[PDB]
Amino acid sequence: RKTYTLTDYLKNTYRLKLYSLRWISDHEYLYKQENNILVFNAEYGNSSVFLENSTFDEFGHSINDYSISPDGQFILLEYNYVKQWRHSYTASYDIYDLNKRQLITEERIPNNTQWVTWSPVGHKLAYVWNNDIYVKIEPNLPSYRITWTGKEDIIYNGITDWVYEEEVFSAYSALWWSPNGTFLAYAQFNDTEVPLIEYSFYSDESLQYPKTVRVPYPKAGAVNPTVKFFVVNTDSLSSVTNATSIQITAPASMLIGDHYLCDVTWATQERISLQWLRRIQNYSVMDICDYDESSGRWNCLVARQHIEMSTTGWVGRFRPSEPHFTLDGNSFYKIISNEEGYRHICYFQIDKKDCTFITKGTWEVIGIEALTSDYLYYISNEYKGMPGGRNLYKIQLSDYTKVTCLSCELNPERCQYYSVSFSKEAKYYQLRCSGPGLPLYTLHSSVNDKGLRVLEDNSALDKMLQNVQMPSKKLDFIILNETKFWYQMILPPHFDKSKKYPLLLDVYAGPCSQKADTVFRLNWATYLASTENIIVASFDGRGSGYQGDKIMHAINRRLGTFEVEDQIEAARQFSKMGFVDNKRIAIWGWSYGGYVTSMVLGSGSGVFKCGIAVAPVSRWEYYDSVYTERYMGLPTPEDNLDHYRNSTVMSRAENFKQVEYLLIHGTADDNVHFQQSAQISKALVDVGVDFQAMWYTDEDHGIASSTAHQHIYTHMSHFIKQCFSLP
Amino acid sequence: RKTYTLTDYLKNTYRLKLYSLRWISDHEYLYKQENNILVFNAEYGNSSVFLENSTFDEFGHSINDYSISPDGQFILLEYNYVKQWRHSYTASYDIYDLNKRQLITEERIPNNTQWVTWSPVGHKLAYVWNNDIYVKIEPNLPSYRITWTGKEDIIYNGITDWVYEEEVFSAYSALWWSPNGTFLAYAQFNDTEVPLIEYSFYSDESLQYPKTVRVPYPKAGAVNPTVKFFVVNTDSLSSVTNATSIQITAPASMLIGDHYLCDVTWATQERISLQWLRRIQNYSVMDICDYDESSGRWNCLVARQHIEMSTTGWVGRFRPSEPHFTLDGNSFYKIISNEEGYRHICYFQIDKKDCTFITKGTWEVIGIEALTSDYLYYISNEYKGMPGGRNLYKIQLSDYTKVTCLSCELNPERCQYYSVSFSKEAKYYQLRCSGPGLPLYTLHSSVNDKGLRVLEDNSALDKMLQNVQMPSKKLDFIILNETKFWYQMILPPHFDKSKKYPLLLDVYAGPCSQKADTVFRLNWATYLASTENIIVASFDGRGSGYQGDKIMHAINRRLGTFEVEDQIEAARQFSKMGFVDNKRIAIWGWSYGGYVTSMVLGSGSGVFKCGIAVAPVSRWEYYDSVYTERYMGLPTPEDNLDHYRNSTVMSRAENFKQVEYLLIHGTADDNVHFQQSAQISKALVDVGVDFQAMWYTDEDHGIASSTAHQHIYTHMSHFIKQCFSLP
Ligand SMILES: *[C@@H]1O[C@H](CO)[C@@H](O[C@@H]2O[C@H](CO)[C@@H](O)[C@H](O)[C@H]2NC(C)=O)[C@H](O)[C@H]1NC(C)=O
Ligand SMILES: *[C@@H]1O[C@H](CO)[C@@H](O[C@@H]2O[C@H](CO)[C@@H](O)[C@H](O)[C@H]2NC(C)=O)[C@H](O)[C@H]1NC(C)=O
Ligand SMILES: COCCN1Cc2c(nc(C)c(CN)c2-c2ccc(Cl)cc2Cl)C1=O
Ligand SMILES: COCCN1Cc2c(nc(C)c(CN)c2-c2ccc(Cl)cc2Cl)C1=O
Ligand SMILES: *[C@@H]1O[C@H](CO)[C@@H](O)[C@H](O)[C@H]1NC(C)=O
Ligand SMILES: *[C@@H]1O[C@H](CO)[C@@H](O)[C@H](O)[C@H]1NC(C)=O
Ligand SMILES: *[C@@H]1O[C@H](CO)[C@@H](O)[C@H](O)[C@H]1NC(C)=O
Ligand SMILES: *[C@@H]1O[C@H](CO)[C@@H](O)[C@H](O)[C@H]1NC(C)=O
Ligand SMILES: *[C@@H]1O[C@H](CO)[C@@H](O)[C@H](O)[C@H]1NC(C)=O
Ligand SMILES: *[C@@H]1O[C@H](CO)[C@@H](O)[C@H](O)[C@H]1NC(C)=O
Ligand SMILES: *[C@@H]1O[C@H](CO)[C@@H](O)[C@H](O)[C@H]1NC(C)=O
Ligand SMILES: *[C@@H]1O[C@H](CO)[C@@H](O)[C@H](O)[C@H]1NC(C)=O
Ligand SMILES: *[C@@H]1O[C@H](CO)[C@@H](O)[C@H](O)[C@H]1NC(C)=O
Repeated sequence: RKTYTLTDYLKNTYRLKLYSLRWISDHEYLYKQENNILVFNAEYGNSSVFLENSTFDEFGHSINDYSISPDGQFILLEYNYVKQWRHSYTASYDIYDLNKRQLITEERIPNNTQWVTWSPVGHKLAYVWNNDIYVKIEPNLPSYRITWTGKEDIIYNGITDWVYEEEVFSAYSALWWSPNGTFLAYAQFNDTEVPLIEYSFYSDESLQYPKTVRVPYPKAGAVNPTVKFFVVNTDSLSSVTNATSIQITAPASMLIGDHYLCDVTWATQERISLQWLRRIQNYSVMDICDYDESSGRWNCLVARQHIEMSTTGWVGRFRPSEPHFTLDGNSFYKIISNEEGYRHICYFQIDKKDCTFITKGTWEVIGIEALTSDYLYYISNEYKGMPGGRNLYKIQLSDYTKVTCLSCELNPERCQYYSVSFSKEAKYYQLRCSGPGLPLYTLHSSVNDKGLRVLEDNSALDKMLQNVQMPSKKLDFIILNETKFWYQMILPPHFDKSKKYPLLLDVYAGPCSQKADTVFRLNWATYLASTENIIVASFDGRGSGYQGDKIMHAINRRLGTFEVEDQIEAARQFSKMGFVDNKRIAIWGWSYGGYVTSMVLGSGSGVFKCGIAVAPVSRWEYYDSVYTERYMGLPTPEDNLDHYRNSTVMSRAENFKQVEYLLIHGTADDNVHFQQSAQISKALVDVGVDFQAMWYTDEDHGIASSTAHQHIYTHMSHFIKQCFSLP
Repeated sequence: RKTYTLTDYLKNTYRLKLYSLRWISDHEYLYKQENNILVFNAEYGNSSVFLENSTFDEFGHSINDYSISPDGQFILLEYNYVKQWRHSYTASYDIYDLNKRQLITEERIPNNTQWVTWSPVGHKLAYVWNNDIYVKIEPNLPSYRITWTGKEDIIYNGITDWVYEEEVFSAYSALWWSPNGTFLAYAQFNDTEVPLIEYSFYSDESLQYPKTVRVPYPKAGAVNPTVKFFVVNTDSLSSVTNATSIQITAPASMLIGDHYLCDVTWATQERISLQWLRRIQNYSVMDICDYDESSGRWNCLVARQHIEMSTTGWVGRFRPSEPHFTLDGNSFYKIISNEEGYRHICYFQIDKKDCTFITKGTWEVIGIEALTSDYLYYISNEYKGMPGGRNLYKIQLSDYTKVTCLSCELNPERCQYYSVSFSKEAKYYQLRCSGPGLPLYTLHSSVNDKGLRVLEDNSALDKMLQNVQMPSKKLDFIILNETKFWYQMILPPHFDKSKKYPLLLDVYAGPCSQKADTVFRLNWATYLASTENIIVASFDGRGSGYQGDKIMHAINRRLGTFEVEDQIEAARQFSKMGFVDNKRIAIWGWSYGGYVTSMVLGSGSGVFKCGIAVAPVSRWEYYDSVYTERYMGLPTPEDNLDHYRNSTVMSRAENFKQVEYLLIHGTADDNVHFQQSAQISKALVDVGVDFQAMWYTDEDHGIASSTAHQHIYTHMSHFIKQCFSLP
């Protein structure tokens, strides 16, 4: 048998199959197979070809993606896609009339469009072009301009700026149609006084002078963008008069200082829910806003506000949780940290104070996935008390003590990590198992939770892997100070507990992270264990998520302390184990994991021989405001400046004398700026520490272009092999 | 027994002593001893203290340098010095009255002054501040503002812009006093349309956002700065009206296209010499400009212009040569390439055609050093036909065939490389011998060329080095195609030709370079040979200097060809010698040498195991116009674009799979932009070639800060030691 080699990883020789479907109604879904788009009937499994892979053969452009209108009458064709940040991009768009089978050729959606979306019913369109919002009532009719204030890098209507895209909304879009399609809600961001990160972009060899990229980007403590919220009635659009947006003001408790808009959820045709968060992310308010048919205005009764505070840390895992409204819009369910610090499902009634927990226990609800009049469906890590497992549950809304696990026993050896996708109104659901066995996609009907069929079982990959010496994974826990902390180890094939293997500690360790889990992965660690006989371990210490606030908030206002200390202690314990060579322990991480790796290597602990930090944070003052201040507060003498200064990699420079360090960073990293590693190397140079380095010209945080990806893993593999005296 | 170690190099354990003197008249000089300024009488050798080391103890600022006025009455004190590029800087200044022994507190020179200079006689001052020129007649009187057009990065009056500072005048100054101090001539540079190179400067940790540095910098083929020339009468300045600057325009043969002002020399009190050079640097014109008492204008008779052209290359070694005027100003001497392509001294009479060569032979004159009524003094490499030796000669003006060597036989074994400094009117001269033995400084009188006394013989260093196993240096030649090409080897102590040594080829190889010479050096190569037992070789191939145009111009319009090939062939030659291990040959270079090193590693020659390129050029379109176009013409389809494109490092990327490569660059390199290495690394990545790299944050082309310098030589030493399998 051959082994899983670096080339196998880099060339994607062993591929995981997926089953990506889009629910189109309560009983049908779209699935793209062999470039043909199909419609499936969930109950019986029969299908029809909706669009053949030949249709646009003479389109004239490579089609990047498609979006069929809700009523199936039109399809959007996305082409000329050019990526921007994590979510944003620009593209060109054509619209094809499915009824007449022809492209619409006038009043086209413009080129360089920044965002487009169908209404939730029908076929209205909203798009953003040059930072302004436009609406098309019909694909062939001229559009109506909703906003006129948009200016590059300054005013954003209907799309997010850098830090909202990355840290608040996880999306470029800041547009929200009402369930009906009647109203279009949108946010407007103002980056007027936000400072710019500037960095060079070298481009192709032919470019004589490097370009300077400039992005409004608030580092910790700097001026943040401001936000406004508006709602436009899309039924009353006039060809003669500019459209009229109604502003909805943030609560007074937010208007007293810096704040964020952090969630927008339509509750009914005439009720919108808005969540706001103070800049000190301690305090949030949910506003319920009702439409007044006579007034034409939107009002947010103060008495309806729901306030959420934390004294232990910040609000929510990364932000306040999403509300899930009942059909009538009069009550909702939301995940909330309970009195014991565990995140559970809470039932809220509008116009009543407080809430009622419907789940409890020493485990957490991960997400609320569907809600009907009879049941609420949710994913949690309760099963077998493993925080790194995930299963689907349903809870009987008329008796909260009746909770049934829908996924726990379907295939208990192969499947312990589930996610789910329900059709509209929750008639059917697709289950997606991610491990520990090969991913398995199944379809089910909710009425009695019957298994309908297997959609994808990865039998092909399974056959291929029969010919390979694959490594194994152990998931278990150690005890630090009377508490359980979980770890995982990728073990080489034919693991012999009597031998001594080198160990690489793979770290992330950011707040609410989880690197010990039951999911199946084919990655670099697979190669390291399979071919180089290296154990790759990961550990979830203080600050990790899904185990309660006592663990997650331990790190509050003190990044670079307990989570770094805990990675060190985990390695010590692994070294005790009689199968680890304590002379050959390495560490590596990317991003937050680069910071932790650097702090660990700079600790003088003597535990680690060498380490690799990829695109590390080095000083919290250099990273973005929304993320950083959530854990660290503000970098002022009045607040947390002292710990901002005590938690830099640079201050530990001298201790790097005791280790081999490889430092790697993309020069076009718009996220963790090259600046951060530039300051690390200068501190090392100033104190006479030798180290190794590699910049990646024009790569960003992901160092993800095909050639750079191959190059960085090839470079790191040489480094780790050298460090471990492996032939 | 000890060797010359890395730490000795880095920490300067063994220091070379100097004897820097400043002639202040025909028979006296200034010399600093224990920070005491002494004046010495050249004839008799007696001295006295001019300025006590204690004089300025209560000054309140650290004094960076001083400049005494020509008449001994005042001394300028430079403090708050801040370096800019190679020559430019800003500083604060104070003038101390030596007769009153008081600091002058009235009408002070402003802070952030860019350039200052006394008149050549008396005590007038011209300085530049905010890009405008000012003149003080007396140190305690208000200054007269001469120009009003100065503007940062756009209009420079009396100082040079980036490219003129670096490539044209080798100085920040663009002011020239007439011998009398009557006139002040000055250039004005206009950079309005020159593009900017932009790069990040990260600064101290405490700086939250990196700064973008922007410098007007014309890359090859881009818009160059424009230049004007003016002359002001300093004797007729008024406190009422502004100075009247008379413009002298360039010849009409220059005005037809882009051109440079390349040399300014005052011939008499009323005659200025100006040399102009076309942007295509094979055509230059010398103008002789005379003052007209009656009109106050300067007139340049078109008829007495001297024209210089080249068909095989560019004009001059790096630029048209300096004219040396006879006292009366009616004739001059200047170095000119003769009919055989050897650079010799030519005698020109103003208003007469052609010139008369007063020297000849297969060797070159390096510089004209002094001129009296009886003799012209010059440095050449005639002695023993060694192009890398330098000696002082004098030629009898009344009989050109009487040429006397003044330095050749002073100490033939210790001293073969001299420079010289003559007193005012050349009554005395200081000889400075730089090798092959320890530097030796002596004083002589011109009357009969009698040695007066030894000034510094480095006996102290000599006694220390006797305790060290020092390397020897061999200087010799190999014959390629019936031409002699010279090389040097730094050989390890107790060299044994029956042994095999690893060899490092130390490369520069730029046009008119010379890396094989008789100079004594204590450098990185000294450590490599003495401690690590590595032979460090350099070779002067096609394109090299001081050997005639056949060799120097071989590289015309073809950079990255013959000079690269010849380094490879030299390496082959070196292997065929029995004391070289051909499995351990490396190559390294900085700047142009980093370019050549990269081209060599990318040639696929198989000769070199590994190499290091520091701050290399990677393609000629990225480097500056004046230097690049001198050798390469313009990068246009009608001129030389094809060879610009065929001579990049990037196009050889695939071939780097055969070698180990270390690429190093400073991020704030204003000269060879980080961009050049950014593009090399991108090409290697794109093609799947592993290599090593190191950036140096905020270091410029010299990577010369104390900590960076130590870091880079330490890093390179590890790399060579690994590549050579050395303990
Ligand atoms: C975006 O925010 C900026 C800065 O707050 C606003 O700029 C101000 O605009 C008003 C009137 O134009 C005045 O207060 C000042 O003249 C501006 N101050 C600054 C700092 O420039 C700007 O109006 C906002 N733009 C939008 C579309 O809301
Ligand atoms: C420096 O050069 C600039 C650029 O050529 C000169 O600006 C030009 O001046 C003329 C006459 O005023 C205008 O008609 C042009 O439009 C200008 N060109 C540009 C691009 O601005 C400028 O006058 C020069 N400055 C000095 C002091 O010589
Ligand atoms: C290769 O990246 C490692 C995995 N990460 C890191 C990551 C991801 N997503 C988001 C939204 C964020 C928040 N900025 C982050 C993130 C977290 C911390 C720091 Cl210091 C930097 C970053 Cl970028 C993600 O997927
Ligand atoms: C550490 O530098 C190595 C030695 N050099 C290189 C050097 C020096 N002086 C001048 C005026 C120049 C012309 N720009 C150069 C130079 C020549 C070629 C290239 Cl491609 C880059 C450069 Cl910088 C010098 O002293
Ligand atoms: C188009 O679809 C057919 C099946 O209907 C498939 O066999 C063929 O490979 C497809 N062509 C592609 C993938 O472009
Ligand atoms: C499935 O089959 C039924 C019965 O013929 C048919 O009516 C329905 O349209 C089919 N669904 C799809 C998506 O083909
Ligand atoms: C978009 O660009 C394409 C080519 O770049 C051009 O043919 C077309 O006119 C543009 N389309 C629109 C809708 O502006
Ligand atoms: C959708 O809701 C709005 C607000 O209640 C209403 O005015 C409009 O008529 C509705 N649209 C449809 C399709 O009836
Ligand atoms: C346990 O307590 C000790 C002492 O208070 C402390 O050093 C250590 O970090 C703690 N460990 C954990 C993981 O709680
Ligand atoms: C040298 O000595 C002579 C004779 O005393 C004296 O006049 C002269 O000033 C001295 N020069 C110096 C510079 O000490
Ligand atoms: C130079 O700067 C210093 C510090 O601000 C100031 O005190 C001093 O007066 C300045 N000197 C002159 C000549 O303006
Ligand atoms: C210096 O030379 C110029 C030549 O025109 C003359 O006008 C001036 O008088 C001279 N100055 C002195 C100080 O003799
Ligand atoms: C010698 O001549 C041959 C061409 O016939 C060429 O390969 C080689 O480069 C030449 N060497 C030198 C230094 O002239």
